Amino acid sequence: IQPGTGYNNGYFYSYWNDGHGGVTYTNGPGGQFSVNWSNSGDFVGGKGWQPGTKNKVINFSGSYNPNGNSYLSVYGWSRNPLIEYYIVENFGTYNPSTGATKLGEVTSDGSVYDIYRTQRVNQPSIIGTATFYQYWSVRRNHRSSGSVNTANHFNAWAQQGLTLGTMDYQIVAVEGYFSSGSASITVS
Amino acid sequence: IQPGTGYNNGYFYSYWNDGHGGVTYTNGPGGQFSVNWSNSGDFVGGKGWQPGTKNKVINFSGSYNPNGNSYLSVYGWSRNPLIEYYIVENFGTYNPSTGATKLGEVTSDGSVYDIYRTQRVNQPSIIGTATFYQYWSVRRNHRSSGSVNTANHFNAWAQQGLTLGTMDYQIVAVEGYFSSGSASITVS
Repeated sequence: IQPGTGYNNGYFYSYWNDGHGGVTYTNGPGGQFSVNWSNSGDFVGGKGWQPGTKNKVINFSGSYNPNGNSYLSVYGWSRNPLIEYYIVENFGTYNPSTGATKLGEVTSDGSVYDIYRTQRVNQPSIIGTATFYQYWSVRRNHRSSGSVNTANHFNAWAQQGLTLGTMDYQIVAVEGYFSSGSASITVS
Repeated sequence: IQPGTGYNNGYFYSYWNDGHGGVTYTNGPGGQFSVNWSNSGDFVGGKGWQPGTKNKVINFSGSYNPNGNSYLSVYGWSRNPLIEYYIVENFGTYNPSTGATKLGEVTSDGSVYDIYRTQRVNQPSIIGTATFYQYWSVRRNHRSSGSVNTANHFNAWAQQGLTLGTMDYQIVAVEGYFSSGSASITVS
């Protein structure tokens, strides 16, 4: 499949890349998707919902084998205000919160998470090139299966002044950045 | 002895408290000091050097018996830029790096340490109310005697943004925060 969005076997999916080459995104049965990549550029893709909700409990299971810069996350957006957010469950060779401003900590689903915000300036988004805030919750106890109670994150972010607008999509995604890897993830 | 600074038996000392009562700081022979506290407020005191240096090997030995929130550390300041720093060898009921941004890890003097930074905004300092970064290196294997090679910590912090302009004081200190305890520490 090429970059874009749609529905597959009951689930919304989104797949984006920077045009560099080196990545295959594949939709599988039910809530499954796979990603295989080798000397990629920047990409992110996965399965979930359009729209997401502010209290969804998201389950993920499978195998995640990055070789380099990559992360596995609950990933989504809100509109009005435009916000990109990540609840990062595992990552590869680089902590994607590096350089973001730490706002606090929240405990959820068996781990402490560190909470951060940063600003993206004139960058691609669901509504076109824009400037917008990006929120992060990064799990300390890395894992490739589990359950994410999104309300714990959204509420902790709100306590630190981190407002979310009207929900757009909400997926479990694999991201890569100039790396290689494989992953097979099933969402529920 | 009252809050303030000076020299005792050849060692610089600093003792500070928030005026809340419940702390008795004493200077002993050579590099020795003791603290006894009961339902204290915030305080920090100990012996060392004015100025410190960027490669001092600091030796300490004794007994550290907090009952509540407290830490035992190499504590100091630098100027231009203004920096407060702690190399924490032991602590009581609260890990003082909670909420700080983890920067990395360093191995020194028989243990791994986690390093962190946080921004202090309009807080007291050696030069008056100021906004500055506070650096932490927190020993995983707690102890109340040992040798601290400060260069290993300064180098780890410098990897993640610390610059040393001119050093100010550098002491082995007992801190407490709304707690009780006793300690007797000898520096050299």
